[PDB]
Amino acid sequence: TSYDVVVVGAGIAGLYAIHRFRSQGLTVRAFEAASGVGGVWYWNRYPGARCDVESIDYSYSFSPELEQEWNWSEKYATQPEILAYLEHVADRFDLRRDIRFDTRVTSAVLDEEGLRWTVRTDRGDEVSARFLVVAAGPLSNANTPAFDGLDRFTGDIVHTARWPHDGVDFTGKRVGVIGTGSSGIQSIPIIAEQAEQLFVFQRSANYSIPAGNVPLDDATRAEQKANYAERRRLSRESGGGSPHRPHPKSALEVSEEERRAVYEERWKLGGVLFSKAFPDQLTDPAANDTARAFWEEKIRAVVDDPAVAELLTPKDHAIGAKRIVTDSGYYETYNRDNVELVDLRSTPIVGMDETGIVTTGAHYDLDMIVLATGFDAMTGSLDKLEIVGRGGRTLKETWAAGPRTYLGLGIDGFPNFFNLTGPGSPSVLANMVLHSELHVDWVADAIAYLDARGAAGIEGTPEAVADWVEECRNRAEASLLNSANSWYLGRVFMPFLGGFGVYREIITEVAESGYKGFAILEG
Ligand SMILES: Cc1cc2nc3c(=O)[nH]c(=O)nc-3n(C[C@H](O)[C@H](O)[C@H](O)COP(=O)(O)OP(=O)(O)OC[C@H]3O[C@@H](n4cnc5c(N)ncnc54)[C@H](O)[C@@H]3O)c2cc1C
Ligand SMILES: NC(=O)c1ccc[n+]([C@@H]2O[C@H](COP(=O)([O-])OP(=O)(O)OC[C@H]3O[C@@H](n4cnc5c(N)ncnc54)[C@H](OP(=O)(O)O)[C@@H]3O)[C@@H](O)[C@H]2O)c1
Repeated sequence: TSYDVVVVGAGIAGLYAIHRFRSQGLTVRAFEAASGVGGVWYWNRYPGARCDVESIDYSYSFSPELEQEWNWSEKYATQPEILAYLEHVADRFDLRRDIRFDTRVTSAVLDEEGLRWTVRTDRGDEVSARFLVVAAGPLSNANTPAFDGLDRFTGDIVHTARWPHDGVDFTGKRVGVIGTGSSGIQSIPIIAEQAEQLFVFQRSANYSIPAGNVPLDDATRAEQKANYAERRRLSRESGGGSPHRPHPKSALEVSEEERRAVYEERWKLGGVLFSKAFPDQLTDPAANDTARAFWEEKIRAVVDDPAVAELLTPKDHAIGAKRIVTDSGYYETYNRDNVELVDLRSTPIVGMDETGIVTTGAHYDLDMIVLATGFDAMTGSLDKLEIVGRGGRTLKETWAAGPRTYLGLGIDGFPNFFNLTGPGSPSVLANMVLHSELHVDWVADAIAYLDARGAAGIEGTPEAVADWVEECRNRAEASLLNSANSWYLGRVFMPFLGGFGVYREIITEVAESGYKGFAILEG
């Protein structure tokens, strides 16, 4: 019941963690709440669930064999394909034997003298670890909003977070969807394909850009696969972990014709990359406005009814402030005869009854209600974890006035503890597979550094975290991501905004210099 490393989570990050640590001779125990590997790709399985970043980028690079061997069927893989990929990865590297599934980590307590972590679970596991590595992911489900009389409704209630494995038939059914974030946006067009009638209950419109999905052919695949190494080098040095860069010139320093041409290009590629089309797009409000206009025109042209197009248009929000969603035929869905967009600002939901949804304005008879829930704060999974460090001081207490980290990898009072791809790191702002590889590699090197020195532990110094907190604050203040009610907030803007390449370089040089800003512990 003791191991070198305990890993929390078996999604992209935990799976690579198991592989990397084991390869270096460390014994590893992983714990996963879900019944299988995959993380978000295991449990978030509503129809239309799909990644934001091209699959060739949003995939592992640690294995040349896997890169050559695996064939992505399209530009943006759906979750069943990403799940299949991750299951294949766990097969190839024999990861499952070190994972205990259906097992939720509840507490981790530092033994200050021994420099070890006692990790406890809801299934009665109690294990001892030199290093505790939390790979619990950036996205956890929001609580189902309290609707009165929900318990009274007699039709089916389906949650996008807990989608039935064997699916749900919408044929013949009157369906209501509450929620227009990414879960609602991705499932809506698919729901509308087989539903008798679909009502979308929208409170706040969000920005969405087409995926523009193409099935990747043979001659395309082999040519991208032939140039994979170079694509990875460009990705690892870039702002967002993909082989793309913003325009050389600024948005306002270019002509109106050329501005449309750059925007038109990035619309085709589609996704998150549209947000970073010009260098100052997320920096300067006026440059942002030009992207908002381009977006509004595109949507006005796709949606037949002018008033619906207006209703689908987000009001006084910077485009790309909140993360832009990626869709497959979402706005085209509203041209159908069998879909209605309900403005909840006009007529809010006041409850449900036996037969459907009650708004202030009208009652809606429904056979099925789909709760397209959103995702909790970036720290949501960590907040379900009781982590007791030096002095019996909890992580939740340390983070009360905001997350405090050095590089996202060190916290004073929490030695030999590593939170992956969370606050103080680029996190959701970068390609997370590559980001996971970066963090897992960094942790492994740090462990190797300590083992070579005969040292017991490593810990963020108070001075270094304070410098980093302010460094994060400084990069954040110029950004339109630091919006009044931004999800990246907790006040403290949580992710590192400098860029992924910049951050890689910062943490690599820290390591190379004998871990400045960390204390090496003999313990
Ligand atoms: C529709 C959608 C599309 C996305 N597209 C992209 C994209 O294109 N690019 C991108 O970079 N990111 C994308 N993301 C973000 C995605 O969340 C991350 O890429 C991904 O989750 C990183 O994997 P992870 O292993 O860090 O975390 P996760 O996938 O969340 O895995 C963490 C695992 O830890 C488990 N866990 C948590 N707490 C505990 C505990 N206490 N005990 C035991 N187990 C625990 C969870 O059950 C989960 O299985 C997308 C997310 C969604 C929902
Ligand atoms: N690829 C990625 O990395 C990725 C993917 C998804 C999300 N994210 C991140 O996570 C954050 C949140 O994403 P999200 O899509 O979960 O949040 P979201 O965009 O707010 O989606 C939730 C939806 O449900 C609606 N809703 C919630 N409670 C309601 C109620 N009581 N009545 C009616 N409607 C209600 C919300 O409306 P209101 O807006 O009016 O509350 C919203 O439309 C984003 O900012 C993004 O940074 C990242």
